[PDB]
Amino acid sequence: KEPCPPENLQLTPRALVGKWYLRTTSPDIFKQVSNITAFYSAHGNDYYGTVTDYSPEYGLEAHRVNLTVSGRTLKFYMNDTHEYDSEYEILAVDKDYFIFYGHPPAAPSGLALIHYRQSCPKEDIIKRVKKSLKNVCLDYKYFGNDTSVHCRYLE
Ligand SMILES: *[C@@H]1O[C@H](CO)[C@@H](O)[C@H](O)[C@H]1NC(C)=O
Ligand SMILES: *[C@@H]1O[C@H](CO)[C@@H](O)[C@H](O)[C@H]1NC(C)=O
Ligand SMILES: *[C@@H]1O[C@H](CO)[C@@H](O)[C@H](O)[C@H]1NC(C)=O
Ligand SMILES: [Zn+2]
Ligand SMILES: [Zn+2]
Ligand SMILES: [Zn+2]
Repeated sequence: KEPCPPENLQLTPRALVGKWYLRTTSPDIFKQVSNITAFYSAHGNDYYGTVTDYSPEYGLEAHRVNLTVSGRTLKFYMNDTHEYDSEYEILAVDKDYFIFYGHPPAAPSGLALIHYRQSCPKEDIIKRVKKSLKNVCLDYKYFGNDTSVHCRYLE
């Protein structure tokens, strides 16, 4: 129902800018959605962006999203479904990845989402991810990966 964050961590400006691949989550949401790709342009400490994401039934759908940042959390809102909307606590930041925990409609119990800079990361990265997850009461064990985009290091 809850992890154990860094004592602060906070964030940094323009840190979530650019393009990320959401390939690992706990719980695994990858039966429902797949090939999640997300581009972020930074309006100050906030950001707007688009989240492209293939469903089983329907095609490659995008979503308009805005992140209203405020310390070590942010309000994720998407103008479309309003289903993954929630305050999200940043749990780790890095060059190649960042991790967020939150309690959307979809996973009120709690949802952890790992974004990656590259669609298939090298094993170096995955290990730092491992580290970060442990540092905050979590493990790759309970994290499901998006197989729909093969990556050997996410197996
Ligand atoms: C994932 O999206 C990218 C967007 O260009 C595309 O190249 C790739 O083939 C996609 N695969 C899907 C929709 O599963
Ligand atoms: C994000 O979108 C919501 C949608 O209602 C809005 O209330 C909020 O002020 C927006 N923040 C911006 C524009 O960064
Ligand atoms: C996700 O990938 C990691 C390796 O990167 C692995 O340890 C983990 O068990 C995988 N989870 C599933 C269920 O795919
Ligand atoms: Zn919580
Ligand atoms: Zn979608
Ligand atoms: Zn493989």
